[PDB]
Amino acid sequence: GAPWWKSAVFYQVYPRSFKDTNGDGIGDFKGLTEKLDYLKGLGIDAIWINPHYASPNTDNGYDISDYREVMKEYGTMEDFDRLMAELKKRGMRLMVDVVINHSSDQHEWFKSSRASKDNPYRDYYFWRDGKDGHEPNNYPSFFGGSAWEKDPVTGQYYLHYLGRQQPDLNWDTPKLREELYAMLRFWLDKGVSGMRFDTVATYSKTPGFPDLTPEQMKNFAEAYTQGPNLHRYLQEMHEKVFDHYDAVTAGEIFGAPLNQVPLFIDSRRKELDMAFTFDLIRYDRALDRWHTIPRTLADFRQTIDKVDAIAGEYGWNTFFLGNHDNPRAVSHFGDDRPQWREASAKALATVTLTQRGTPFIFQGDELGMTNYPFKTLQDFDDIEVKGFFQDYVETGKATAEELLTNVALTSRDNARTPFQWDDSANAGFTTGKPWLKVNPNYTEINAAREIGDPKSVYSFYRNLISIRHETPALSTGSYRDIDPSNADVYAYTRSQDGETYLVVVNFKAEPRSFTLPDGMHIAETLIESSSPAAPAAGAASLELQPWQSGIYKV
Ligand SMILES: [Ca+2]
Repeated sequence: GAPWWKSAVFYQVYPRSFKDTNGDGIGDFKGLTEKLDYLKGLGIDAIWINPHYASPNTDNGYDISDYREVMKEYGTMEDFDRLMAELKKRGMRLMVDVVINHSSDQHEWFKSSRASKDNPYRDYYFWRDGKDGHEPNNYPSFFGGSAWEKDPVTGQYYLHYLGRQQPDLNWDTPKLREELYAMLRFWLDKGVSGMRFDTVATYSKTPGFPDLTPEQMKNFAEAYTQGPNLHRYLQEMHEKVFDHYDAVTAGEIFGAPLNQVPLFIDSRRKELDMAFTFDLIRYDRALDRWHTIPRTLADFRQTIDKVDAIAGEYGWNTFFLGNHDNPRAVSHFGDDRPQWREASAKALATVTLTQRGTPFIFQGDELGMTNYPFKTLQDFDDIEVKGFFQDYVETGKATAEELLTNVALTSRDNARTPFQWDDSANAGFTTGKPWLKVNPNYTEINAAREIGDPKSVYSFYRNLISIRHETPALSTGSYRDIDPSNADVYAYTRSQDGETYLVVVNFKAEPRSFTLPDGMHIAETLIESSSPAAPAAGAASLELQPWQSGIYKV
């Protein structure tokens, strides 16, 4: 038998933006608990929640000031316990986010570490002398300026790959590793079923902190994944923690070269169970992370083919088209214009739910939610956009208007607007003022209207999820791309135990034809979207409407 997580469908909840129950404009645990029936009815097996720990929220939960306490905005430990109990009543599982590349600068470890050079917490973090009058080296931060921040108390700099208020934890220090392992056991003893490791590839730092070369500077995210002790630390964590439990582990392998991914997920290596990779989701992103570079379906499918190959026999991939760090799937990979939004969102649901891997549906994608119409830079909450303002606008590299036009397409805030529950005030998300503005298209895109309509995006996701659950080949079967060079129609097979299925997805807003491989014929149509008629049993070809998708037994 294959482990449960290989055939599960996960849903990602960004709790801040899912459901508010107390008018403060921020989503909370009670809100999520009240919506479990909605997720159960969609067919979700497991939920991954973004970080839910005590946090000053300079990066919305990813700056944690106490790993053993819940975030004040989300509720109390009792609320979290109640969430767990209600998930369990429904046979559902919880995956939590684990953020141990860095902590908050408000964490008591860091308050102590920074206080002097000779204290027991000094080497919980990285403290270094500046060089030639400036920073220890030329490392940049993802969130703006240098990755090194001076502390006048000791006159040394501390390292922060992310924000200034997210100092990196020092995995080279054994006592620090032991603290992290104990903290993980604290949550696993509560029964959590999965853990997702934020920026898991950056834990090991390079000895001596030499300068990056000019080449490396342009792709610094990759350099940060090349620490010599990385796999040693991941293997130790598995031996001391995950060997004692029955939880699934998944790594956000951001910035690593694709050919190193098997090191994290080959089951023989006893590291992680599954990979989140970013080759596909960043396939059309410029190196600066805020421009977009036009790509075609041939690029999209060739990337998938490569990622599939690296899982091979002993590894396992997740599959996702959206998360809390990226623009909305239908806007990014589909066509979000009024006339094409529903058809292309369905086509993308078909893709997501028929890939070899564990699919993750990002909250609101089952409604066909879109990017937000930002008008000014003040419409963004996101600290990454403030950092681009700092690195590009303040330095005269770009104008504010150039930053705005381009980041409107790429910003994480596109994924973070409140979930659209119905057409009441604030889309039923809150009775107060939402922390981030609700998209005005909530009058046309909302759960209440979608659930009631058999022809909706929600209904199609629901139907695909049943089909996947009922068809073993569609989770664990082999994957074969019929024609990796085709830039119009995406077609592939899934097969297991002598049964083969064909998936065919038109990525053009125009009619297209499709010819099956010589010798292959349609046996049955499981489901189609935007199609006037199923093919005839025995068909050797298909006539596709704009954005038509389908699954066929062959
Ligand atoms: Ca609230």
